[PDB]
Amino acid sequence: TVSDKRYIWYNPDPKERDSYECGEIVSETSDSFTFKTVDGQDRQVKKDDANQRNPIKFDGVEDMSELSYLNEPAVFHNLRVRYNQDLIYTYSGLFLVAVNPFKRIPIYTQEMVDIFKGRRRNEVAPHIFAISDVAYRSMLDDRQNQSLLITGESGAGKTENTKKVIQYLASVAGRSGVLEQQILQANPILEAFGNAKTTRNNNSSRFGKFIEIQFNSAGFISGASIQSYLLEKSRVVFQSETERNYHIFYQLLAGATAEEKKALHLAGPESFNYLNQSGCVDIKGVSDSEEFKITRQAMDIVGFSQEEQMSIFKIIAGILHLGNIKFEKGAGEGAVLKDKTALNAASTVFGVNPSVLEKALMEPRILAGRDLVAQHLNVEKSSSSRDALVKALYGRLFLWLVKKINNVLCQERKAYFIGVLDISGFEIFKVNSFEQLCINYTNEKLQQFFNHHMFKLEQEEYLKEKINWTFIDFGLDSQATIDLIDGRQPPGILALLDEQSVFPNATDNTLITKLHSHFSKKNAKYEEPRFSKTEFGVTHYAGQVMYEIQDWLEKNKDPLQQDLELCFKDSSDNVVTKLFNDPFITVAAQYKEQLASLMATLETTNPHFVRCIIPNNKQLPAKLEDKVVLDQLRCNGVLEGIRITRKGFPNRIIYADFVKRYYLLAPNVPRDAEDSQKATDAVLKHLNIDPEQYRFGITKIFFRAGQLARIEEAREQRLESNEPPM
Ligand SMILES: [Mg+2]
Ligand SMILES: [Mg+2]
Repeated sequence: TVSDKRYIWYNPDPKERDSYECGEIVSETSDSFTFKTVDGQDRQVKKDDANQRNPIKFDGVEDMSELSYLNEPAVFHNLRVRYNQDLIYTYSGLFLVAVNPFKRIPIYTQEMVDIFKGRRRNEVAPHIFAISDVAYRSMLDDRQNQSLLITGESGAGKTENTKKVIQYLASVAGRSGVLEQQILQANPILEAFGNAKTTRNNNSSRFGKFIEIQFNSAGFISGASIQSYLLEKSRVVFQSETERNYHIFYQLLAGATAEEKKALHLAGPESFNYLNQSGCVDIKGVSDSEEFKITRQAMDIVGFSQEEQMSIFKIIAGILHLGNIKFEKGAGEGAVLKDKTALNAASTVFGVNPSVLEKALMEPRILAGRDLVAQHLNVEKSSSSRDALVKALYGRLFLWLVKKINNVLCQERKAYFIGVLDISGFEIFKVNSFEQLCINYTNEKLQQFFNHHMFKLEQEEYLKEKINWTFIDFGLDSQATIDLIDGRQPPGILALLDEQSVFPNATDNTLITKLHSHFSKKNAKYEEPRFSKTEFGVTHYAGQVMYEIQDWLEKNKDPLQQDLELCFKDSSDNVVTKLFNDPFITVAAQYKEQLASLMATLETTNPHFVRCIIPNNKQLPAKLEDKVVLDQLRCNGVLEGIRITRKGFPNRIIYADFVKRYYLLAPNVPRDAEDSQKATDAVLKHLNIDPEQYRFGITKIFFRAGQLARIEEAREQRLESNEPPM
């Protein structure tokens, strides 16, 4: 008997919470289900926790919010049903989810572009082109800037979907092939200097970037610009085991010419301190030599002179030499020239006088009273100032590359923009430090921005449909965690870090003690663990993350010695001089301010949300793994959207469509009944449906989660029955 059967998604091992199987419900009580596992054991589950399986009619829906059992394994299942038909795009409420097929699919042709022109989301299948077109028409209709927030680690398709957005916009708004290629060739340059191998991804973005596609008031593409945010400069001087420095370093050493190698005095990576501690210098399946060629070509395409290109690589090389400088305490308080080979190599490439540099590194002068005093520094402080020099140099170089790229892109006659945002994703390593807290804070704020945007649209939808149901701002769900990190009163983690940083005698231990004293057992989003003395936990939208406090006081300071700045202002290199002559705040306060400026920008826009994901970690086509997929959906906020969506009345059916499907569940209700609302009510009343589970709108019946599934199950049963139920 087919239609008596009900299925459930369950975890064979609850602690592997994203690995599911399909079980069969056999018994039902007030508050629970009993079901049978795939191998035959019976289990129980509370109805409040149960993940029922949607009837087959729901398989393949284009928007996850149409699912009636809206739950995490059901979401995976729908994504899989579409993926197994080579439908890689699916909506989940406001999100567009894009799953990498790891093979070529011809869905980005000129015939496909044309189908999406002027079509609203509900008239065409899910597609990145559909997202792009709606953004473009909204921009013009509302005279408002747009943002596209696109997630995805390398391998997921984020770069390919960004390219598709740009290609589409150029096709619907171009008159502009040279601009488009210039925009696209920015990414290999920034990636070389802003991406790195971590333990979780071979090509991780360690910075955020907003690409503006600019339009004139008439709607034609008129230019572009790029803005960068929040580059992680700490990686330049230290990498954790098995990770790498920024790509550009390995690209330079592997693909440079023999003369370039000689001219810049460079050996292999493990010859250099900054690239030789992690134990990893190469990435399987990646050729740093080829990538370097790709970088060079991109720089040519976007207008970098050969003169500039050589000075860029001189600074990259200079940083490497600076890193191999070994300070030694010539016995006494101070540090000495140990061996001058690294310094002169750095000074050669930088165009700087070497004797000036070593003096500014170990014996910087700062005004004592109101006159100069040569401060001789010990080896420790000499190394840190050397490290701060490197980090200042890399970050100034990064900002210069951005400025140079923007110079070549036009920005005249801009009226509007459609902006693509690409930021470091939510990340949990084995050990998480201050860098991870900052990244995860950014993502908490970005998810709050999504949630709040969803809220404003849901408020309008319920108002328009005249639905008797109230709900509070979804963004409030994020506020406890955000306040715990960035709050002022009560002070959050970053405020307390700042308060401790001003005392030179503060320590790792005084800082963690202060954090525990403020938050342990007092804030539900914070955890003091029972056995670590150096870690605390924060409950993010994407899960708890444990943070290790070691070195955070030093990480929160970024002083640079003026004598170092003065030294580099004199240099021969045209680029180097720019880094220092174009024009007290802690790192945490900087991070907070830069994030606040990004958020301000985003608040002026109408946002669109694209979530690119990989189906598995083996780059294989036709292979989904729920564990892999659900981790990404948790981190990128799709499962947070589901959490919110499943709480109200997610399923919303035009009355006539409801009647066309379910008229047969009630006597004397015609399939094409004239008064569709009255027929809907007749079906619901005949079925004895609890009226708390639905609301009548002006044009649609709204259902709580699960209720439409039960009606569907009754239809499945009625069709194969010899008479109506008893
Ligand atoms: Mg990528
Ligand atoms: Mg994808």
